[PDB]
Amino acid sequence: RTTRDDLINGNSASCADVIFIYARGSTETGNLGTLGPSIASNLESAFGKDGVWIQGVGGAYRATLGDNALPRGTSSAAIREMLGLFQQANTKCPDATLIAGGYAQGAALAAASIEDLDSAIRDKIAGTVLFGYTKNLQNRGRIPNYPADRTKVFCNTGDLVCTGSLIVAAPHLAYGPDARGPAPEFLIEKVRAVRGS
Repeated sequence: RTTRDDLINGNSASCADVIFIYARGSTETGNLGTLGPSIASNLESAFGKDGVWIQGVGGAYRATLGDNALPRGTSSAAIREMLGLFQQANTKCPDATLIAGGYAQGAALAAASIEDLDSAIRDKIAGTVLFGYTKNLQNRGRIPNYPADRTKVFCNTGDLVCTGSLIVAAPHLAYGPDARGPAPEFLIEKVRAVRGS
């Protein structure tokens, strides 16, 4: 439901083929928040419960509203936490295909983490979905150092965080349909394009 620590809890001797690392939005609960459980259930339907590990970014990522105003749209401590989870996935399960996602501050966190990641681990992330991407205008709809064909951004018309503001208006809270359908569809397509483990 809102807390999933499948990578931290998982046995290295029985690695999943696909590991999904997700960062929630500001003030959201657990480590998956409101959109992460919907994506997780559809990934489990596609790959099976034993085939995919879902891992939320918890620990030092507090998802504090005020940190949206920091230079990279989140805190340095939060970036260190998500970088550490990508490094743990790479170490624990070197043949797993990775996929990533984030909502709002969590989408800025996923973009900052992927930009800073060692290239050999970044290149294993077959697809990344970003909802309400707070650095959408600034980064021109891209994640630095990461290919456009592996990125999908969901930015609603009238969600002001997609157009360079930090104001929260009603379209920012309307990504439920996307998390239920097109975002898992994109992630499953990008994993099957390369394959699994």
